[PDB]
Amino acid sequence: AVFYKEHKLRNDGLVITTNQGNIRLQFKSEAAIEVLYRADSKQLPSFALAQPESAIKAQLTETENHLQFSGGTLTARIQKRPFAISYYRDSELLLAEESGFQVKINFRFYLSPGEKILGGGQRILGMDRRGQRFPLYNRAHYGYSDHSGQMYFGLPAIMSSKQYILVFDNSASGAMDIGKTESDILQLEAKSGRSAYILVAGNSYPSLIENFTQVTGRQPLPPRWALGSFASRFGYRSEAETRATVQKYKTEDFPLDTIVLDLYWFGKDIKGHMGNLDWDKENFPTPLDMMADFKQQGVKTVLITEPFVLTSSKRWDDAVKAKALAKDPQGQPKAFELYFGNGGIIDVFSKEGSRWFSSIYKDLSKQGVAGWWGDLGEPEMHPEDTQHAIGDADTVHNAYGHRWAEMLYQQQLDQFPELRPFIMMRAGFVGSQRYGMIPWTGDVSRTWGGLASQVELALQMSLLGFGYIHSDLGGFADGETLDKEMYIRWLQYGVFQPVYRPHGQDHIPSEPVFQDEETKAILRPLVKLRYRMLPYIYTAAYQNTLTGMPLMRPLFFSDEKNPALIDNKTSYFWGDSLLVTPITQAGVESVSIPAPKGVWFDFWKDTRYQTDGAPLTLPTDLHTIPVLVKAGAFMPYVPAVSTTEDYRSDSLEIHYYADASVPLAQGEIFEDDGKDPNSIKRNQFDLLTLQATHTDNQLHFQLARTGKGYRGMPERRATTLVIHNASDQYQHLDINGKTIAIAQADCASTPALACYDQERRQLQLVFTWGREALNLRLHK
Ligand SMILES: *[C@H]1[C@H](O)[C@@H](O)[C@H](O)[C@@H](CO)[C@@H]1NS(=O)(=O)O
Ligand SMILES: O=C([O-])C(=O)[O-]
Repeated sequence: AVFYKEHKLRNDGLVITTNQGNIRLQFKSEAAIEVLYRADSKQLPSFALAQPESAIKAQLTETENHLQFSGGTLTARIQKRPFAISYYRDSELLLAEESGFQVKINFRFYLSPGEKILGGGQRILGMDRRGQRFPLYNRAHYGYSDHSGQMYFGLPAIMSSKQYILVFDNSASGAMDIGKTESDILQLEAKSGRSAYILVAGNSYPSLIENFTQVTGRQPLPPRWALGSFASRFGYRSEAETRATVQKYKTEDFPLDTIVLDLYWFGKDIKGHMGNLDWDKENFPTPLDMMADFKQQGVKTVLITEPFVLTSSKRWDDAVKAKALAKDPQGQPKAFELYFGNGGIIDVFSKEGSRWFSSIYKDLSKQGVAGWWGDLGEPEMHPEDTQHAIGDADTVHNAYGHRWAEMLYQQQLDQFPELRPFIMMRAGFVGSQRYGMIPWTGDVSRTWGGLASQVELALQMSLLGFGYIHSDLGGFADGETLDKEMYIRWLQYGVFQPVYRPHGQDHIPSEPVFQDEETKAILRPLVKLRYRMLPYIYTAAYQNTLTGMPLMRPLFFSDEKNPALIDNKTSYFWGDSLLVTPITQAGVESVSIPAPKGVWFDFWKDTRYQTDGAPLTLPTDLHTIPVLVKAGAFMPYVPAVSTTEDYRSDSLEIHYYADASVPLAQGEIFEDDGKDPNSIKRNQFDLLTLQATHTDNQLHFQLARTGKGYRGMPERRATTLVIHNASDQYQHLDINGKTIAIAQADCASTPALACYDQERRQLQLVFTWGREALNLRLHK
């Protein structure tokens, strides 16, 4: 029983008083509002908000039974009696409180009939999580396959088919009930922590995500090397074995940017060494030489680190002395029994813990470490009586990984202000992307079911801020012998998802270079393709940094007025132009692809398909997975390199998928030095744009470059433009007004500047793309 009492304004912030206390409403933007209940009282701070203390001028109108607090896009309508806030985009009702807040923390809201609800982060439950209830408590799900209610990286957030996102801005042990218990109620609970939610609206799923990342944080562009090939296993046992793996990528002619060292780098056993955070010199005798030798070959070294310091580790006494570990209520170091032994947890919420841990990361980075892997940040074990500087384990649990990332990100920026941090972690919070967190889906089983779940997990995380969500390619957990077909399908899919990191327990090889001749003959040209496609992938990365647009986009983006598409977790967009359908079972001979209506091409075979809605049936082979290209796509390639350290776009090859159904099309290629964290902010980039105009008698391309450029940027790029499905009726090409005849023979066999291959329906134009605008005009 709750009712309006009064309200004031304070720094664009509405402070409402009910019978039961204060509520602070602040627009963080024109489409996003923070609703803090118990505003009078001391709470944990926001974790989700990039700018917690921000609030923008909103307009306030008081009526008889209601208030209205509007930002521009988003309207909070505050019914006085009974007390209930609802939320409008213009006058479209998004979300209405039921009971709203009840004081354990509780929030209740109505669900509309037929409303579909994505969210919760990593679960394997179906894309629409409506009808589900699950905890908000980051926890391991070792060896998961085709089902999970609770894994490494939950998010206290949802995305509705009404096109809002709701965030429960609370770090504590909790639960989400999505109209499970009560068909028409969504309920958020926590045992403790901040009593705050955040509503974000958009006109579309893309502008919703732009709105969400605006207020929760934009991922800084990762180093281009994060888009390369990783050598990883659990785990390289020695310097010799690590050097032998880098050598195996060289002798097997697979691309390699980064080798990842698991927990044997700091001790000879799985158990009893964690917290050493220093080289096991018996097995890694010359690590500085090792990292420098790798850097000469363009290969980066990434080291695993964990929150736990064992009482058996060389750093126990020092960590206790420095007060770096979390404490019991008595005030001693909290020790508890992990798989690895008895130990404590570094308190990343404390000054002493942050400085102690930071200092260790600084020393190892100085020795030559390029990037960082933080495993077990759930935290994996976190007894309820553990005491952090700001709260107990159950209150801070879901933000530990978040703050660990922040700590490590700040540290890397202060040591190397001219480099982009690489921070790979298993657990974080809403907004962790702003600290460059790159998550993976943990200890997935080596099963088809484990593979079949990855698109669902990736889209669920991508939709709520995590563009670089990926899987251990090939699978991680148990098995006794390689499932070759599964492995191949997993590393094919890998090419078309964010981070190319095969990884698994080392009783079965995870790295493609250790596979049989057939497997290498299939995967080698696909790992090269990943590198040739860097201009496509790096451009999707750039768009992610700009707008939060995830690299993997769900099928439902193709038609926002067809909510039935929301259920799809078998087909997704890799950037704007590729519809990928991974094969997730053995012996599949053909697939039915629910391609949006329009024209589509087989990425592998150039075959043209049109559909008015009917799905497309494509046969399958072991060599590839089904990928369709959207008519109007510009697919840019550079020559394959072994390492992104050698990346050049002096030679470009661009494939344009022509069809009269697409009279207007645009592409862009974002180029910078691949390393400068300030490139976008300072416009130290080369942004190539291509526009196609396709009419009955003409096909016109406009090429341009913006940005201030960057050191080593090519002035002039040798460009091969390959036009797929080109009309056989074009006779003349103008290039900036200069007329060139189109050859109709021997295109593959002459240094032709314009040649039509009649057999392939491909028109090839070869030219110089310099800094000035270029127009190419084909006419019948
Ligand atoms: C953490 C992580 O999920 C996995 O990739 C890693 O190889 C191991 C060992 O460091 C960790 N999982 S654990 O074996 O369950 O500890
Ligand atoms: O697309 C065209 O213009 C054609 O097919 O000739």
